[PDB]
Amino acid sequence: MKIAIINMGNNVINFKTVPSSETIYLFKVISEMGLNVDIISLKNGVYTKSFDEVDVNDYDRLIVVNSSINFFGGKPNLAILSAQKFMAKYKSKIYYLFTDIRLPFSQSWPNVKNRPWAYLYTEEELLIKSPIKVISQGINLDIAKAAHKKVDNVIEFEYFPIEQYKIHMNDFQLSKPTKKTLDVIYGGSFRSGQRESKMVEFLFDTGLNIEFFGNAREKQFKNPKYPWTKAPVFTGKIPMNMVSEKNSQAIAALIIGDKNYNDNFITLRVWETMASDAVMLIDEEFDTKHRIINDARFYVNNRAELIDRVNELKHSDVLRKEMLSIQHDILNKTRAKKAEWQDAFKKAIDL
Ligand SMILES: O=c1ccn([C@@H]2O[C@H](COP(=O)(O)OP(=O)(O)O)[C@@H](O)[C@H]2O)c(=O)[nH]1
Ligand SMILES: [Mn+2]
Repeated sequence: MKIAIINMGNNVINFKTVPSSETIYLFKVISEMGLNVDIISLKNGVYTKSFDEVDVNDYDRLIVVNSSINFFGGKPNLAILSAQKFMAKYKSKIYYLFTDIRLPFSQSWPNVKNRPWAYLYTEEELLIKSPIKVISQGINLDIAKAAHKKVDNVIEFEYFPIEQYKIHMNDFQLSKPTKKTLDVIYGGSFRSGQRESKMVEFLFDTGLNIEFFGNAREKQFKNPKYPWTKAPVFTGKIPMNMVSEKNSQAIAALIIGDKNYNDNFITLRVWETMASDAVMLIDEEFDTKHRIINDARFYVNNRAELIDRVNELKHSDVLRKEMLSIQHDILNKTRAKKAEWQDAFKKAIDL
């Protein structure tokens, strides 16, 4: 049994970029559950083999991490092209890890054919015909199915909480008590404005000391429908393996998601936040049935409620520590099901 994992549209090297980091974490968690796996990327490296040094058919399973296949600017993105060429040569079923609703599987050919550099690729080299099984992080599968309507080879849809890998890593540990320097914190990208309303609601004009880390920038928030006066402090990106430490600098950390994540996706940030020294505060709309934690104190409906909840936490260190103790206990209950999680993953990739 030999497994190959690749990122469909981003180079994989180290932990400097999110797509590279997530691919390496997945490689590591799969290796830790008893499996011979290789990451195949553009070049040979600490964690990877090169597309041109291996034969895709030497592998029995091909796992693909979702990614955008948009060609920005006027140049051939080799990370996208080489990955799809690799996929096109594979004979067996391809397992597509769907962790972001904006990144469903799709063919790059339709786009490539109309580029000025189209002469560099043939339809045969890029058109992927192998059957595809979408492994969705969404438990309802409704979004995954709708997102993959324009694809015919996708013959299967199965749910699996992929991003729980954060807590199942062999080197994982809960964050320790940290000196507080912020009231509220949130880390992430602008996500092409797909979450602007929620970001403005909970992180702007709060009167609190809030930090927004990640690729997002203040100048990106300009939608007239979601006005604001005072923005949080944007500090820039940091490595994915430093996120829990960053979250721990605040009294509370926010959990929000795209509309379609609601009552469906339990994202990586849920675990990165729950494991941190910051109290996890969740937008009620994101998890209306309170599947993450059965304690309403961890949920807020709007800006006003967030402010009040944070004020309560700043006023009582006892309450803050009580809530942290509860969320850490809940996280431990899921960690206790590691073996079941691993077996479920193996079942998902037909092992
Ligand atoms: O500076 C940063 C900010 C965020 N992240 C990662 O980016 C994820 C958030 O991704 P996104 O902004 O797409 O939000 P999601 O839709 O996953 O909530 C976090 O969970 C972190 O793992 C990171 O590595 N560095
Ligand atoms: Mn995500």
